[PDB]
This record gives sequence, C-alpha cells and structure tokens, in this order.
Amino acid sequence: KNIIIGAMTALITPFKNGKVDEQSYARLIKRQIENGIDAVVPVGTTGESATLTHEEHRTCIEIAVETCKGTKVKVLAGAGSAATHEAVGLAKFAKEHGADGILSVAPYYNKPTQQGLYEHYKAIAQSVDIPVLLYNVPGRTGCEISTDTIIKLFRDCENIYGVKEASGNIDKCVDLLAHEPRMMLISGEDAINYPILSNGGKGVISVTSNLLPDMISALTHFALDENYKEAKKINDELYNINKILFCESNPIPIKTAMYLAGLIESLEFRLPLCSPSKENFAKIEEVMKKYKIKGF
Amino acid sequence: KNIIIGAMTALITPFKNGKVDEQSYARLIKRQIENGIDAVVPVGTTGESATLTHEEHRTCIEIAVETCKGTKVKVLAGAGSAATHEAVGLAKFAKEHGADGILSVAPYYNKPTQQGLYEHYKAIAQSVDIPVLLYNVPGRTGCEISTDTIIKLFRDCENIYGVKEASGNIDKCVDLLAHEPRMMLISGEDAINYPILSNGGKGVISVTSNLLPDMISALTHFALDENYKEAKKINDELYNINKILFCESNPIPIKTAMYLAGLIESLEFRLPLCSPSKENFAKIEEVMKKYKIKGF
Ligand SMILES: N[C@@H](CCCC[NH3+])C(=O)O
Ligand SMILES: N[C@@H](CCCC[NH3+])C(=O)O
Ligand SMILES: [Mg+2]
Ligand SMILES: [Mg+2]
Ligand SMILES: [Mg+2]
Ligand SMILES: [Mg+2]
Repeated sequence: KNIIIGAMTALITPFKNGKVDEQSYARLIKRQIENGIDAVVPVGTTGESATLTHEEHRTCIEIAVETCKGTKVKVLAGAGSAATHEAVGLAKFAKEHGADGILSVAPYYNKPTQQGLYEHYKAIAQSVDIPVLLYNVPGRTGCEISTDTIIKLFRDCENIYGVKEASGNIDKCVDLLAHEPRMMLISGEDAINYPILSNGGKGVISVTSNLLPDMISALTHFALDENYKEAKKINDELYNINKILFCESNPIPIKTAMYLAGLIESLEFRLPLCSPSKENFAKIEEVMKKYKIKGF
Repeated sequence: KNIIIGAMTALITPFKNGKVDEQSYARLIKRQIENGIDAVVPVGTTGESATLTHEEHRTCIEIAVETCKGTKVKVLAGAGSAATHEAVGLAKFAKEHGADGILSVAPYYNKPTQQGLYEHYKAIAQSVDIPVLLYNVPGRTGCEISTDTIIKLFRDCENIYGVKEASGNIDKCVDLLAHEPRMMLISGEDAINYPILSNGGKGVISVTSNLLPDMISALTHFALDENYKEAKKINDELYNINKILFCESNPIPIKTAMYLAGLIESLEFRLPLCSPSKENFAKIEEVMKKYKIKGF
C-alpha cells in the first residue's frame, strides 16, 4: 500500500474578521515544514472542520497543497462527514486538487452501525486512488470503529492503509497491530504518542505540534528508529503541555497558545467555539513558559 | 412564553430511489394528525437530518407546515447544526416558512464549552421570534448542556422555553424542574416518557409514535390530565417496543418497523445508515406483533 506516516500536524485554521486568514494559514504551514514535520492535515478536528463552509474547507486544502509543493511534506487532507455523499465529495476534491491522501473521521452524530461504517469507508475508498486513513475518536463522534471493522477495511480496500486512534485505549492498539501488523497505526492523542509508537505505530497526527513542531518531530523520528529512551524523554517532558492543551475542548487551548506565542494575530474562533475561561487562559500561559517555542 | 408541548413525533424521512418521497412524507404526517398527535418534528435525528441536504431539509419543513395547515397540529422544525451560522440559517428559514417553533440539537462533534453553548443558542434565539426548544443528547453529540446553562438560557432568552432531554438521567430531570419549574421539559427517550411526565414534564418528542401515534398521544394526554395510573399502564405496555426500536441506532429500527407495517414503500436509508442485521430485523418484527398498528 501507498502510505503517509511520520510526524504530522492537525493544522489550526486562523481567522481574521471572521474569515480564513489565508496568508497566516500558508505561513503556519512552512513553519511546520521548516521544523521537521512530515505531513500536514488541513481541516481536521483541530482545523474547525465542522464550522467551515465546504468552500472554505476546499480553499484550505488548496493552500496546503500549494505550500508543500517542492518539499517532502505530504498533505493528508481532512475529508470526513456524517454523510457518505459529502465525504465522497471531499475525497474526490482532495484527489483532483493534488492532496497526497485523505483523513476521514468516523461519521459523527448519526451513530452508524459497524456495517454502515464499512459501507461508508468502502464508498470513500472506491472513489479515489490515493491513500485513505481512518480516524476513530468516539468521544467526539458518538461511535467507534471496532478493531474488526478497521481490519476488514484495511484488508478489503486497497488504499485504506491504517487508522488514526484518539480513544485512550492502548489495549485496542495492541489488538489492532497483533492481528494486522501491516496497517499504519497513527497516534491521535499527544500524551500517549510514545506508547503508541513503541508498540509499532508509525506516526502521529498531533495538536501539540502546532506549537512545538520540532519536539513532536524529534519524538516521532527517535521512536521510528527504536531510539526509545530519547523518544520517551521527549514524551515525558511534553506531558504537561500535552494535557493543558485539552483543559477545554480542542482547538480552544491550542489556538490560545498560538496567540500567546504570537503565531496568530487574533484569538478568533467560529461559534460555537469561543475563548477559554480567564483561569484556563492563565493556566495555558503558565505551562507554556516551560517550553522553547520556535518562531517563524 | 409561547410554547409547543404535548405529544410530538420525530418524523422519519422516507426515501424512494434515493430522494425524499414527498407524497409519502405528507401521508405519514396526516396519519399522525388523525391519531391525536399535538405537533410534528420534521428533520430531527430520527429524520436523518445529518444526511439530507440543506435543500431537502427545507423541503421537509415546508411539507410539514402545509400538511398541518388548518389542523390544530403544530410544526416544531428541526434546525440544529454543529455550526452556529448554519443553525441560525435554519432557524430563520423555519420562521419565514411558517413553522410554529424550532428544535435545535446541541452542536455535535466539536464539543463547545458551556459558554459556547450559551452563545450558540443566544444567537439562534435572537434570530427569530418563534419558540426555541433546546435538545440534549450527549450520547450522539459528545457534549452536554448543563442544568445551569439550560436554566440561564431559559431565563435570558425570551424565545427559549424548555429542553428535549435524551440523556437517561432522571436525576437531571428533577434538577431542572426543581430549580426552574417554569420550563417545558420534553421527553426525548420513549422508554421513560411516563417518569419524565410524572415529574412535571409537559410533552414527548417520540420515535415510537411514528409507528404507534395513538398509544404515545394517549400516554401523554393521560399524564397531562394527571391520570398517572393509565399513563404508566401504556408506558409499561410500550416498554418492549420502545427498547427494540433502539436495538440498532435510531432510526434504523423505526424505519424497519414502518416498512414491516406497510407504512412506507421501501426500506431505504442514506449512507452511512443501512438496514439492520437479519437477526435484529427478525426481533423487531417479532416485538411488533404484540401491538395494534394503525393504518392510514
Ligand atoms: N456543519 C457541517 C458542514 C461542514 C462542511 C465543511 N467540512 C458538518 O459538520 O458536517
Ligand atoms: N452533514 C452536515 C449537513 C446537514 C445539513 C442538513 N441538516 C451536518 O451534519 O451538519
Ligand atoms: Mg505536487
Ligand atoms: Mg476528517
Ligand atoms: Mg391535541
Ligand atoms: Mg435539531
């Protein structure tokens, strides 16, 4: 299978005056490129995918593709939806506009059965000829892609090559790679990046890397080389920031940190997302002082 | 406050050859009207709101309004979204096209904070002058509107008059009406319709009423008239069907039952929803046999 692995970033989507700041978006990519990141994910959960229009979603994918041309960095485009017809539409757009692959979150809100999840992802995978990474995040979607369904999809669909797990379930990570060691398990939870990688996971799709791309990149590449002492030391050092970046729903803390670091101009979200509490704003600022944040 | 209460049905959306069957939709609503229902909810969770287009969503609202015109039966239009700007757009459409009020599910997938939920619903409520019913279903959305937030919205926003609770939490139902007895608590879980009504809830938004509108409307009306003995009797009798209609994610079992009863032409879902397993198909059919199903 064709694959997209390594250190990857779930890009925030900056706003200015309520619209996507397209110049800031491109500048934030490139900063990721220049700090060792292997792939970028435009318009995932961290990118406020649910509140962008379909037009804005597509614009962000195009900016990511244009910014990564001439580099090794790959574009793994967010293309998920609760509706299969909408997910297929985004998948085809990403393919026709030069993305290297797609990420596709399990349908949220409507809680499809495992049979429905299989048919959902089969239709997505059959619609394009680029790699497809599944994405399981039950705390957000209200459903789980079972290990059996993930493995069936990997084995049955040529371009489905693995899963991004955000489920706090290392047992399932063992289950997945013990029964199907050819898949690419990707960590979707920064605090446990190292345990997932050390069980044979092959990359991360990170929130923390928005702020600390060099540290997440080094952690991942140490682990892929089986330099587990060095990978664990970075994972341990990052624990405090990894947890404070979820003191409120992601991406509220990460955008707060990017603003405090002067990496975005305004602390702007699209409703129903909004600024953190005053107390949490101060907690994020405090934890940040313990880390070296690269500029532009 | 202007209110919409009583026995209400979360209408299924029948499909024919992948498109909304608009004549079937009107026929099913007339059947609800002839069996005592007080209001209908077009395009809620049970109506596959997540996979309809915005244009099909609007068409179903218009059919409900037209079919109910000249009856006493109100239309409480589904108008929720994870994106506040989309929810405001649906609310304004429902107002402009003659709906009596709107239902608005808590934003799913992006997990807004309580402050965000407050600002989301404030924006919706300020955009129209018709009643607004909140809707809490954390197993689907991944978030919970707290009792404090619900009560604040009820008190601060003239249009917001209550909440549809689908949370399996009778403690919260007591909390709500003990601290704010003026709100309209609406049951969103059929199996516990009577316990919610007997604590002072003032209506139901039912799945089961798609199949048995006469039984759900009688249950509600007994309870509102303080005949708890007869209300509980129907609630008890309905437990088996109320539970089997959730053996797979709603609306998979209810559409299966409507098809088995000859009330819709074809067992058609929009992906990622799909037919139940053969075992669950047979179990739904078996449970239905103990109930008398009204025809057209
Ligand atoms: N609010 C809709 C539309 C998002 C479209 C852009 N990804 C949803 O969550 O599916
Ligand atoms: N699939 C999108 C669009 C649905 C529009 C009609 N309710 C969502 O879940 O928000
Ligand atoms: Mg290229
Ligand atoms: Mg996605
Ligand atoms: Mg009546
Ligand atoms: Mg709704």
